[PDB]
Amino acid sequence: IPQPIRWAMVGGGSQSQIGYIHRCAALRDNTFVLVAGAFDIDPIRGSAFGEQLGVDSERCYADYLSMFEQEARRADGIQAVSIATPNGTHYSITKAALEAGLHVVCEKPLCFTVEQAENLRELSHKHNRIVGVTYGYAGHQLIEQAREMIAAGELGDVRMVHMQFAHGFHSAGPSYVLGDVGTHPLYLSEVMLPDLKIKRLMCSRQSFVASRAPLEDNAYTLMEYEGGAMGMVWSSAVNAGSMHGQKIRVIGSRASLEWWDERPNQLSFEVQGQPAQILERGMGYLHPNALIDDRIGGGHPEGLFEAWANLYYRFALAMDATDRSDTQALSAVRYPGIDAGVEGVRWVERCVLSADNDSIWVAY
Amino acid sequence: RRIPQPIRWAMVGGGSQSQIGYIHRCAALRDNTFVLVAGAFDIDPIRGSAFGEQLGVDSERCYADYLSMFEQEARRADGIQAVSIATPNGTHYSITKAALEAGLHVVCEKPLCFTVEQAENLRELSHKHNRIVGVTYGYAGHQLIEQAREMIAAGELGDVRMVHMQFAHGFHSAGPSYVLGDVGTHPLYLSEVMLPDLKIKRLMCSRQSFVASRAPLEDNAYTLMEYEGGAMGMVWSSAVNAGSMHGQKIRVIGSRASLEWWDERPNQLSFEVQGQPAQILERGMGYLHPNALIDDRIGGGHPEGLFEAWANLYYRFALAMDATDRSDTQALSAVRYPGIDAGVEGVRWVERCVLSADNDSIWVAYEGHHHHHH
Amino acid sequence: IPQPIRWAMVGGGSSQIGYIHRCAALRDNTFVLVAGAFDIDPIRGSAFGEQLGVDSERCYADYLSMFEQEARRADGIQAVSIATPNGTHYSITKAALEAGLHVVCEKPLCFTVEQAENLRELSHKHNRIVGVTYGYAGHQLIEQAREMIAAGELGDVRMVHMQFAHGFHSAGPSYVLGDVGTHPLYLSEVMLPDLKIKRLMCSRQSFVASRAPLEDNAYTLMEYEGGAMGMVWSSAVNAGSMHGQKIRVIGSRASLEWWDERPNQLSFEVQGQPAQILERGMGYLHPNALIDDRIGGGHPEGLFEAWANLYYRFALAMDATDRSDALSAVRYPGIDAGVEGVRWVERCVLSADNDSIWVAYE
Amino acid sequence: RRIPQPIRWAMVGGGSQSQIGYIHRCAALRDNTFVLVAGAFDIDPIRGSAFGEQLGVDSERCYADYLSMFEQEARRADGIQAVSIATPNGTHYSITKAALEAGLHVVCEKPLCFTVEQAENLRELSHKHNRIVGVTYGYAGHQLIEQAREMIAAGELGDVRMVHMQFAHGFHSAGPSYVLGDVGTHPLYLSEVMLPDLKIKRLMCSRQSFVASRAPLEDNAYTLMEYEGGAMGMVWSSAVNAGSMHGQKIRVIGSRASLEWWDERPNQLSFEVQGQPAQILERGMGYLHPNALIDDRIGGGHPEGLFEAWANLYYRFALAMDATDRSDTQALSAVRYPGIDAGVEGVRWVERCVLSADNDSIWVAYEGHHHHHH
Ligand SMILES: [Mg+2]
Ligand SMILES: [Mg+2]
Ligand SMILES: [Mg+2]
Ligand SMILES: [Mg+2]
Repeated sequence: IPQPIRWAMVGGGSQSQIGYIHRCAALRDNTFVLVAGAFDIDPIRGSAFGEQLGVDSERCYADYLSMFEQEARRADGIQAVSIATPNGTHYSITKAALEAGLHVVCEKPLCFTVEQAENLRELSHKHNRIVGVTYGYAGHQLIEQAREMIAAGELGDVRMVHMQFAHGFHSAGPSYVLGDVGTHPLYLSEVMLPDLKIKRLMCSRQSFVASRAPLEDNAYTLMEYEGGAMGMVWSSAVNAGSMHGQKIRVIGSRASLEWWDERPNQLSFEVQGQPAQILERGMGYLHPNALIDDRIGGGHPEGLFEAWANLYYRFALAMDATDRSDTQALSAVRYPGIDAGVEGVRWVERCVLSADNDSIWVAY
Repeated sequence: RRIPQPIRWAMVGGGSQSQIGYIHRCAALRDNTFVLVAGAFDIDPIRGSAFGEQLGVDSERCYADYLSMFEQEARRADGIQAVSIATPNGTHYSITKAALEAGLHVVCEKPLCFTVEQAENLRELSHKHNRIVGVTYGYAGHQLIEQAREMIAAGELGDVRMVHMQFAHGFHSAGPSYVLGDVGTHPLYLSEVMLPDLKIKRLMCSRQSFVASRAPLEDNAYTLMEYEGGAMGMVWSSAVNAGSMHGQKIRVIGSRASLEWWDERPNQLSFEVQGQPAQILERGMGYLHPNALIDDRIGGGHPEGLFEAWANLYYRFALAMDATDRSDTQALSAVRYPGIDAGVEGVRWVERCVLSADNDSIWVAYEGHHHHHH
Repeated sequence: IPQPIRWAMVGGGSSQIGYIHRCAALRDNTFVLVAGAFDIDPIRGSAFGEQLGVDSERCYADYLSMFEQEARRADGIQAVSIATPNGTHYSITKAALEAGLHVVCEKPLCFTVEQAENLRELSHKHNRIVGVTYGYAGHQLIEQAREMIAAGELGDVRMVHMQFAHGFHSAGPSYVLGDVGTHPLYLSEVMLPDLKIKRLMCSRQSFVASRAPLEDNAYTLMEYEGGAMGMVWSSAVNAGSMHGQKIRVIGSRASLEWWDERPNQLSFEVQGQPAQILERGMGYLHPNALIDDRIGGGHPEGLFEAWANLYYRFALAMDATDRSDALSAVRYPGIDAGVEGVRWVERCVLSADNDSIWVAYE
Repeated sequence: RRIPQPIRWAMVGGGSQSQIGYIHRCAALRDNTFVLVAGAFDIDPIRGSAFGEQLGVDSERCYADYLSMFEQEARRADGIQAVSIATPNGTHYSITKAALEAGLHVVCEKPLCFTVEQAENLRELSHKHNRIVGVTYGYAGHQLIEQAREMIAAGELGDVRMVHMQFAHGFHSAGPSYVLGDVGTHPLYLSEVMLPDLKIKRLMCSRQSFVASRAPLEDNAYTLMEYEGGAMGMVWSSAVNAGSMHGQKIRVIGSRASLEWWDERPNQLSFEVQGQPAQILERGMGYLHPNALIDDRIGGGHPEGLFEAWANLYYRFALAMDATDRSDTQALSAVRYPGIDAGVEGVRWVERCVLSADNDSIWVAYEGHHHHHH
C-alpha cells in the first residue's frame, strides 16, 4: 500500500485501553492515518482528546452519524472506521458505516444476534466493504506456524481441540464470558484448523457471582466436529489466580501442539514417543508464513501490540485488494472478517440456547 | 512403633510377569510395615514357586491358587493377616470376596470391581467380617495432597466453585470402560481427599474410542459434574493425549484463590490468590501443616517420588488394619486412606459415566435411579 | 511534553535496530522524525527516508551535512539517535554535541575511557544529554525490583548474578563484554544504585578461534564495597539459548530474579517461605512500576514497550534540560551510564589480557 | 541374579539421631542387595543397642564402637563383608582406614576425608587389601545422568566448551571448608560421569563467609576452571542462596548444543541444539540409551526420586564389590560408580579451591605443587 488509509475511530477516547491498542496497531508503520473521529459522548472532552492526538478540531465529531455524513463531503474523507464503543452499539454503528461506503474494523463482538450478523454481512457484500473483527491474538506469528504444521500433517489426524480463556479478574447481550473471551480461542482454532466443521454442541454456564445472572461468568462448551474430532471450550472470568489463561491445545493421532497467550513467543510441539519440543518465534526452522511478520530477532520478546499491528496490516491488505478489485490479492489475505464475525455471534447463540435448556445438544 | 509386629502379608498375582507387583512390594515392605510370608504369585505353579522362593517365601506357602492359600493359611497360627490382589481387573471382585470371607484385610489394585452391586456386596462383607479393603489410589500418598486438603478446610480458597481434574497421557495414541476407570478415577480420589464434604448431584459424560478397534471401551472421555451446592466439576480422561507423559492434574478453584497439583511434579503445589502474587509451596517446608509433614522421609529440596507416596499409602492401610483389629472406630476414622467407601464410589463414578455416555451424554443422577421416562 | 521533539536518525536504514529506535521514539508522538542520514548510499538513503515521509531535502548524505544545514532551520532537529557501526559512535556523538543536539547513542558509547570522558566533558559543556540504549531497563518490573530492594525486602544484598548468554554465534577492545555483558550490568545499576565496585577480574575466551583477540565468552567476578559479590557471564556461544539475559539479586532475607525472555514476570523468593511470581500490571506493585503500563496485566507487553518507556524518559530529560529546571526526578541511562559501560569493559579486558589478575575498578 | 546372596552389611553411625542413616538403609536394603547384620550405631551403647535391635540386628552385634565391631566381626565366619560410614566428616578417614585394614569393603558418606595425603593413603590401602571405597555422590544415581554421558560421548554436543555447575540452596541464609565439600563436590562428580576424559589444568576460587561467625569456613564460593584442551568450567557452591530449595544444576555447553539437568526435576533433561527447537528428554522413554534405561524401577511418566538414585548407587557399589571379590578387573571397569578415585578427586578439588581462595583467588595447578615464588 503506497499510501496510508485515511482512518477514524468511534469511541476509544480518554483512558480507553482498547482505543490505545487500536491506535498503536493501525498507525504502526503508517498503515493507517487517524484524521478524524467521534471519541466521546461528551463533545468537549472528545475534541480535547482528539486534539492531543493531532486530529483536526473540525474532525472531532460529536457522534458517528455526523462524522459519517460530514466526512462524505470531503475529498480527503475517511476510508475506514474502527468501532470501540459499547457492545450494543456495534450493530447500528457498523450498519451505518457500511451504508456510508466505509470499511469497518469492529471490536468484539460484531453484534448480539445471528439475524443482525447476517444483515451486516449482506450489507458488506452489497457495499463491497470489509468488516474486520478484533480477534487480535491471531496476529501472533506462531499461530501461523501451528496452522502450517497441521496442514502439513505433522500432528497426524486431529482428534481433539481443547481451548480456554479463563482469568480470575472477576472472582469478586445474551452472554458475558462466552462472547467476551470464549470466542478468542475459538477463532484461533479457526485459523489453525480452517477445514474443521462443528456438527453439534452443548454448553453449561454459571453465574458464580449471582447478581450477574442471567449472564454467565463461567461456561463449558463441548463440541462434536464433523469427522469425529471433539472440541472443548472453557470460558471464565472467575478462574481465581489466573492472569489471563488463554490456551489452545490441538491433539492429533501423532502429536500435539499447545499455545498460551501469556507466553506468545513459544509453541509447544509434542510428538508421542519423542522428546517434547518448544518452537520459538523468529527461528529459521519455522514455516516462511510464520516469519514474514517478525519485527525483531528471535529471543527478543514481542507482545500483543505486535500481534495487533500484524492483524491491522492484514485488514489494510484486505481493504486495498477490495478497492483495486484485485481478486487475487484478496484471496491471499487471511483475516478475521465478516464471516468470522458471524460465526462468533452464532457460536455464542448456540451455546446460550443449549445452556438455557439444561445443556441439551444443539445443531450448529 | 505403631506397627510393632510386621503384618503377616501375602499377594495374589504380582509374580514374575507382573508390572505392578514391584511397587506393591516396595511399598508394603518399606519400614517393615508388612512381611511377605505367602502368596499365589502365578497361574503357572513352577514359575510362581521359583519367583516366591526368590523373595524368601516358604516354598510350602507359594500356593497354586488364591483359594488354596486362603483355606490353608486360615489353619495356621502364623497365617497371613492381609492380602494384596494384583491380578487382572476381572478377578478383583471374587478374590476380594474370598479374602474377606476368609477373615483377611484386603488391599486391592483398583478398580475394586466392575459393578456397583458387586461393590456394595464387598462393602457388606467388609463390615460383616470387620476387615478393611484398601484400594490403590496411590497418588493420594503425596504429602502436598494433604496440604491442599488442610488449606481448603481452612478456607484459603474461599468458597469452592470448580474442581478441574485430568489424567491424560498419550501412550496409547497409536470391564465397562477403559480410561474412565484406569486413569479417570485417580484424580477423582484426589478431589475426595481435598474436598471430603463435596457431594456429586448429577453428571454427564461423553466418551470416544479414537482407536476404533477399542469400541465400546473408551480411550478418551469428558465428564461434567454438578456438585450439590452449585460447584462444578470436570474430568478429562485420556490415553490418547499425544505427547503427554502422564498429565494427571487437579485444580481447585474457589472464590478467593485456586490451587493446582500435577503428578509429574508431585513436590510442588501452586497456590494462586486472586489479586496477589502466585505462590509455589514445596514438600517438606515448615510453613506446611503438620499432617502434610508427618510423611516426609527426607528433607525438602530432595525430590521424593511415587514410591514414597505408595509407601505412605500402605502405611495408612496398616494403621487402618490395626485400628480395625482393635475395634477402635474413632481411631479408624482418624486414618485418611482410600478404603471400601472410596472403592465403591470409584466403581459408581465409572458406572454413572458409562450410563451417561451410552445415552448420548444425558444428565444422570449420581445416586438413585436414572430413567428415560418416569 | 506538549510538542514532539524534532528528531533525526543517523544510520539505521533499510536494520531492525533502526526499527525499534523509530518505534520507540515515535510512539505517543514523543518525537517526530524530520530528518536523517539513513545510508552510505544517498539513493538508498533518500528512498528509505522518503518511505518514512521525510522530506527529500532533509534526507542528508552524511551526518555532518545534516548537522550543518539543520542548524539553519527554525524547524531543525533538536535530537539525534546514532545506529551506525560502533566504531563511529564516538566521532558522531562528539559532532552532535558540538552542534548543540541532544543524543541517543546505540549501546556502546565508544571504545576507550578517554573518549568517554571527553564526550561527558562535551555533554556538560553544551548542556545536552547523551542517552545510551540499555533498553531492557524500560521494563516495568525492573522498577519493581529497584523499589523492593530499596525498601529492604531482600535484607542485606549479598550477591548479584548476571548473565546474557545466547548461542547464535556458536558457529573495539571486545565483543560480548560490550555487546551483551553491559546490558545486565546496567540492570543491576538501576536495581542497586548505591552499590560500588571495588575490584574485579575477568576470564575471556575466543571459542571460535578466528575471533581472537575478541572474546565470544567471558566470566567477570566482582567485589563490591561492603562485601557483596558480583558475577557476570557474557556469551554468544551458549548453544541452545535464545537470549538468556538474567539477573538474580540475592539478599540475606530473600532473592529476586528476572529473565529477559519472560519480561512480564519477576521471581521473589523469601527464604523459608513459598516462592512468589510478581506480574506486570498488578495492584500490589509499587506505584513507580505501574506508571508505564500501556495495557492491562495478563496481556503480554514486550521489548518494544520497554524501549518506548526508555525513550519517554530520554524525552523527559531533554525537556527538563531545555526548560532548565525535574531532571532530578527522571532516571535514565545517560552519559554517566555510558561512561561506566565503557570502563567496565576496559577493566575486564585489562584483567583478561593479564591472565585474570584483580584490577581496581577506578 | 548378580547378587545371589545379600551382602553382609553394617553401618557406623546412622543411629536414631542421624539424618542420613535412613536413606543409606533404604538404598542398601532395597531388592535385598545388602542385609544389615551388625552396627556401631551410637556412641551411647544403650541407645545404639535399642536402635539396632529395632532393625533386627542381634544384640551381640550392636557394637559400642567401630573398632570393636571390625575386630570381633573379623573373627566371625558370618561376619560383615561391607560397612557404610555415616559418622561426622572428621571421622571418615580413620574409620575407612580401619575398615580397609580389616578387609572390609567400604561405602563412605562424602567427603572421604579432609586432605589429599589422607585420601592417597586410603587409595593405597584400598589397592593393598583389594577392597572398594564407594563415596555417596548419590545424585549420579539418576538415570538421565547416564543419558547425558551417552549423548556427550556420541558427539551430540559437538566439542565441549563449557561446564557450568552449581549447588546453591538458601537454608543457611540466616575440615578446611563448608559448602565446597558439602555441596560443591556433588555436581562436580556429575560432570566426572558425563565427561570422564575432561581433565582440570588449573583453577581459581573465591570464597566468602556471609554469616561472619562461620569464617574461615565459607557459605558461598565461586570456582573458575580451565580444562586441558581449552574448555572452561565454573562451580557456584552456596548455602546462602536465599529462596532456593536445593538448586543443584549442571549445564554442558558444546559447539553444537547444550544439555542441562536440575536435581529438583531429576526426571527431565534439557537438550538444546543451537538453531533447533529446544528438547526435553524424559526418564524411561524408548529413545534413551539402554544404559540409561536399565535402572528404571517403574515406567516413565511416574516420577522417581532421590531414593531410587541412591538404591541405583548402592546396587553399583554391590556390583563393584562382587567384581573385586572375583578379581575381575575388566568387569570392575564396566561398573560406573563413585569409587576411591572419585573420592580422592573430590578431596583434591576442595583442597585446591581452598588453597586458591586462601591466596586471594590466584590460579593454582590442579595437579602438582603450587608456589608463591619458584
Ligand atoms: Mg448384592
Ligand atoms: Mg461419540
Ligand atoms: Mg601417606
Ligand atoms: Mg573475601
